[PDB]
Amino acid sequence: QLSEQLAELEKRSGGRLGVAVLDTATGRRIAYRGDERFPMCSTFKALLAAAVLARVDQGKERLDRRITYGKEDLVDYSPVTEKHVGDGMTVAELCEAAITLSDNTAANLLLEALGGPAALTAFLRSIGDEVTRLDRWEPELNEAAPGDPRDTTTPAAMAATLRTLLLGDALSPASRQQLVDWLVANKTGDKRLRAGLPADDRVGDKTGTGGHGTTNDIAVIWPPGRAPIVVTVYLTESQVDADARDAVIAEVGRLVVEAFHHHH
Repeated sequence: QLSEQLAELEKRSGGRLGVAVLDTATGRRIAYRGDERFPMCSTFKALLAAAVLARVDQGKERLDRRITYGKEDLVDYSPVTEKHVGDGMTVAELCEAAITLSDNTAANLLLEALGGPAALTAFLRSIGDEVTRLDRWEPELNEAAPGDPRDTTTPAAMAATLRTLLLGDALSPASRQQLVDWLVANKTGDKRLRAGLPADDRVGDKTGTGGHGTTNDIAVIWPPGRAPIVVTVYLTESQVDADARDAVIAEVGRLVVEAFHHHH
């Protein structure tokens, strides 16, 4: 029934909607266009931070390492990094900025430290994701052109990847907890999935926004006394404006909650 509801929601959006819901109590999932490719936009930054933490786990990186950069490195929408050109930022501060405020320069600096989009893709292949790929840097990766496989995931692949990073064994337990803490502290998602969820739910999420009417949100949700649920939402080619697209994702959140509380 949830699929039916999502198809109706997709129709009124004028675009293409992809959703996966993964219940970690059972490992079972529900998906709508779960195996279709969608542009990630900034949702990749959750994966970037995971790859950085994997390097920390391996003794190849430190969260307190200082990264220095100049004004020449700044790209558009860099609300945190534009303030620290003089003093630089630590790897941890960059991860925090990339995840919780979607800072673009922070993501590029971390990509540089990691070894680039191919290194991120290689990390994803190493944990079992054969689908997700990063190809470009900020801000170009947000093009979101239909039919372009660059910088894409699928809702199901992303949900499984979040599950193994945040709840599985891909990262050390300390690194897993750190990644959770960053996502739970996200500041950019109040009008998206979070807007459709009960107040007593603990939520970590990462948003994305791009060209071709693209609005995304990926989340892990901890309902009270319950195993967490992973929800990925990708909306692209949508004809409605940015605020309306936010409301589409909020409605996915509401529909998912309804499905888990009334056996849909």
